[PDB]
Amino acid sequence: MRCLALDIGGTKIAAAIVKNEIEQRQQIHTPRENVVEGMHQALGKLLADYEGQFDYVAVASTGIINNGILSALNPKNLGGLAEFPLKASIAKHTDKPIGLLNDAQAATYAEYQLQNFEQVSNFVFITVSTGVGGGIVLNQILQTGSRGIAGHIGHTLADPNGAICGCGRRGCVEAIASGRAIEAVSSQWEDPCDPKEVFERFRKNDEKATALVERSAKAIANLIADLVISLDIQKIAIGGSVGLAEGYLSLVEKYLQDFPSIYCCEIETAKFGQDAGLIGAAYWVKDVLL
Amino acid sequence: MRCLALDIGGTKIAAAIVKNEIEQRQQIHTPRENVVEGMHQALGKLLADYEGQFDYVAVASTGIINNGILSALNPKNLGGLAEFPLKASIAKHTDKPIGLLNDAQAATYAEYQLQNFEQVSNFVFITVSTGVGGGIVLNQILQTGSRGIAGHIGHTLADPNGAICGCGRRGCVEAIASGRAIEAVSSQWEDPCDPKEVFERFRKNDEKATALVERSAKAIANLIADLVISLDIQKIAIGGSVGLAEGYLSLVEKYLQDFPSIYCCEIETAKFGQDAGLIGAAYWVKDVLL
Ligand SMILES: Nc1ncnc2c1ncn2[C@@H]1O[C@H](COP(=O)(O)OP(=O)(O)O)[C@@H](O)[C@H]1O
Ligand SMILES: Nc1ncnc2c1ncn2[C@@H]1O[C@H](COP(=O)(O)OP(=O)(O)O)[C@@H](O)[C@H]1O
Ligand SMILES: CC(=O)N[C@H]1[C@@H](O)[C@H](O)[C@@H](COP(=O)(O)O)O[C@@H]1O
Ligand SMILES: CC(=O)N[C@H]1[C@@H](O)[C@H](O)[C@@H](COP(=O)(O)O)O[C@@H]1O
Ligand SMILES: [Zn+2]
Ligand SMILES: [Zn+2]
Repeated sequence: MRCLALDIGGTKIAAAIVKNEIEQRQQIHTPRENVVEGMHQALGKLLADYEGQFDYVAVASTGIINNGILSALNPKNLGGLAEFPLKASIAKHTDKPIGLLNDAQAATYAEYQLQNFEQVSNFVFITVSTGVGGGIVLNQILQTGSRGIAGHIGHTLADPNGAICGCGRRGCVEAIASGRAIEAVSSQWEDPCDPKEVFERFRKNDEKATALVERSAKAIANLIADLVISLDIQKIAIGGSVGLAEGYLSLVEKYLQDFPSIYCCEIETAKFGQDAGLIGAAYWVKDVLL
Repeated sequence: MRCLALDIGGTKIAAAIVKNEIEQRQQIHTPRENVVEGMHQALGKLLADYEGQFDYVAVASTGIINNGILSALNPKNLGGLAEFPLKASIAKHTDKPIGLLNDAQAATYAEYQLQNFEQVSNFVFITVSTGVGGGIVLNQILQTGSRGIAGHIGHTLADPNGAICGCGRRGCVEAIASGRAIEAVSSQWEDPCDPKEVFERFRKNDEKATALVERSAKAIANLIADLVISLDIQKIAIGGSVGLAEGYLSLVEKYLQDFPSIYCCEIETAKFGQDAGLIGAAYWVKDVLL
């Protein structure tokens, strides 16, 4: 009835109790150097700050999540960490059941619970956050796949002539549209800035920042097209701090109406924010303990 | 128990009885001019050549198939035909039940019946034929989607700087890897030839034909990668006359091993050939009459 939720990410490693709402939120510095020891200690402190306060642990986590292990498809999103015994480290601190699930899959399970269930049977949530991640609901069932890969739509093809992605594959969507991909360009400018800063020189109509935010949305627009015509998607919410940025969804919708109408789809802002992973894992774990 | 199967395509409009094997095959000229009248008359003749010989009709057909209508996503694959009352025209000639299904979805349902069902739960068949088509089995269930679009993987993104596709979208996989896409290049040569001819100047190591068959496989290789990492696919058979061409699958497998191993997948030749659509529709219709 009472859940300890963790949203492990590249930037955000959240934690919260989910009674039926979020409460007692925390938000640690997801470590970017000495990360193997750093994540053991963070999982230790957070597990201590809540002992006896929960009946199960629900972990939404960046990376492929499979038999308790976190395999980082893109190690650049984890300070270099290729792998991590996620469930084990957590079990060193509590006896309660522990469910684990990719972070984007957890959000898509959250956002899907706000949808008219027989108007919308195929659904996709797209986070444009640190990287680019997704989860795929088909016939109301969240897809995870036999290895927990299903949903890793940020490493589908964006441009066969584009940047090498941190995963080793050329031209991924993540390598072109992600917060990381934006920052790789905006740091090397004569007038450097971080992603949030790119979004405001964008609104002031700086050529450079607009060309860069457009490159990202046009790629996300193409991702949605691929999704619509491959799986017959009926609605797409997009989350993440770049996705939820102001004026971005409009730029996606704009680039999406260059496509034959058949590729179009209803797109909405994620209605759960930085708390979609927590809430998703909390409900998704609970519903596969029944 | 006795089925009249039709495989409607861009080049091939087949027909056959499926008792439990194919028999009495036919193979008409899929008309490329005056096609609306042409397809009514072909559906008339074939329905007459078999009256009383079947208990139901099963139609595998190129195009989105939805409430009896064939909507051509790419009208160039149908001699211009944007739409066709497929089921209606067939009902003008028999009282028996009539099931309809996209052609690539029908093949993927065939080929999937030859698979170890709990070694392989996510499966994809890719036809590299006139165009590029697919069907997606997830958790042993063939995906069609609420509008029969699911599987139209030939109109996912291949190159955002490539040819406009006959569907209206820039850079589709079909526009780069299909038999049509090959022929559009090999006709305009100083020494023109058809696709089959491209595959033999290829084997004799003609620069031009190799550059062209490589462009197609490298794109199919990228499609498989997208499929593996999006949906956690476990095996992929590829059919169609370009797919089944000799030395092509090897070129796909070759370009696929440039990818991080996580993107790799077991790939096999389709083991049903020009009869996968017929057999697929025949079994798939029968199993959704129970
Ligand atoms: N308010 C914001 N506006 C635009 N970009 C942001 C904003 N906040 C964070 N970002 C960028 O988004 C990325 C982090 O996304 P976020 O969802 O917060 O992290 P996580 O991947 O852990 O879920 C970073 O690249 C960051 O620069
Ligand atoms: N033996 C072959 N070898 C190479 N290419 C072929 C061969 N036969 C047909 N093609 C080409 O494949 C395309 C037709 O594929 P096919 O599966 O026969 O038709 P359909 O789309 O109706 O199922 C055409 O472009 C044709 O040029
Ligand atoms: C470590 C890793 O390879 N993660 C991949 C996904 O599994 C993840 O869901 C996505 C978004 O995660 P986020 O950006 O941290 O929110 O980023 C990456 O593509
Ligand atoms: C008319 C039309 O838009 N058809 C599309 C698909 O539905 C079809 O399955 C695929 C392969 O069909 P084939 O090449 O005729 O075998 O080609 C096209 O992309
Ligand atoms: Zn990648
Ligand atoms: Zn197309």
